[PDB]
Amino acid sequence: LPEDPKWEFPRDKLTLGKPLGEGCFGQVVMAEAVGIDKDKPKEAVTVAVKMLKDDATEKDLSDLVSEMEMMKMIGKHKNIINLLGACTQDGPLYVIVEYASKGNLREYLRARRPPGEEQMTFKDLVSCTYQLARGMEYLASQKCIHRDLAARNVLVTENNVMKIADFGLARDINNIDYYKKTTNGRLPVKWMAPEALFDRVYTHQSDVWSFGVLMWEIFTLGGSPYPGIPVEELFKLLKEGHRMDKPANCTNELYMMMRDCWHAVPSQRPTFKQLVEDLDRILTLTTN
Ligand SMILES: CCNS(=O)(=O)c1ccccc1Nc1ncnc(Nc2ccc(N3CCC(N4CCN(C)CC4)CC3)c(OC)c2)n1
Repeated sequence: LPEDPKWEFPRDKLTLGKPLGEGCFGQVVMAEAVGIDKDKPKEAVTVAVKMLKDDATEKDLSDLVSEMEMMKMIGKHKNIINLLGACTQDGPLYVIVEYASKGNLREYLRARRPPGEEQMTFKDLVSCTYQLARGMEYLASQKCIHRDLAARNVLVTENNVMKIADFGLARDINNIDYYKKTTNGRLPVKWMAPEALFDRVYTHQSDVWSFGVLMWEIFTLGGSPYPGIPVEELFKLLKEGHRMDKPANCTNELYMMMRDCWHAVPSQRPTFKQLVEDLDRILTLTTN
């Protein structure tokens, strides 16, 4: 890993603490980093550090590396988790990201369902969706395809800012081998644009498909997509026209928008730009 000047962070100035989570990918822990906020070199900030597990594979490592490289290339945006730095020298690779205090969106929404712990308002639901649309409109503008959009891969900060995260599978628009059999083999199927598999391509319109599943997750307050449908049956059902039902209490308009995101023809789905303008409208006209 060639030493990167801007980004390296002293390994003796970081103190690891409580675990946060532990997938097949690696593990993430809470940590104190003193001086990661240059210029406030006095002050020690809560951060999350993502690293490998004792049972890591060569592919685990190069994935963590990639996720780090991707984060460097996309700018600061309000609705994207920021990389704060990395320890890459003389010890385990540590990728230091900004800490969200309220966890992932799926657990956040589940925790504040109506009791039959701060219940979600309809405007709050539309607000998350809008925020995430602005995040993705930014990403798409940066030539980045995320490819792993899902409620579990969003973070919620202390002031309820929605932060797109988990760049483990994200790529530059130009860094996907169209048409090869193994391309897109590692995308979660229930969140995946059909053309990702049938055609072995991936574009911003593919991310729109995923965005649509994300919406559904949001309006079911963190439900599981296609319930009672196994992954091995799914695409046969999608080619036949099946699409998830309208969540309770989500509006006809919002449901038309989900459906639009699940159009079989990529170009017929909204753009992120269109989703932002539409959600901007629904949000404001709610408040009034
Ligand atoms: C999309 C992120 N993807 S990731 O970066 O790979 C990634 C993958 C896994 C974990 C973390 C990250 N990263 C990351 N980065 C910045 N901030 C944060 N905050 C954060 C805060 C709380 C939780 N939790 C989950 C455990 C949960 N307990 C509830 C009660 N039960 C008894 C036991 C479990 C509540 C608190 C959390 O876990 C999601 C994350 N996390």
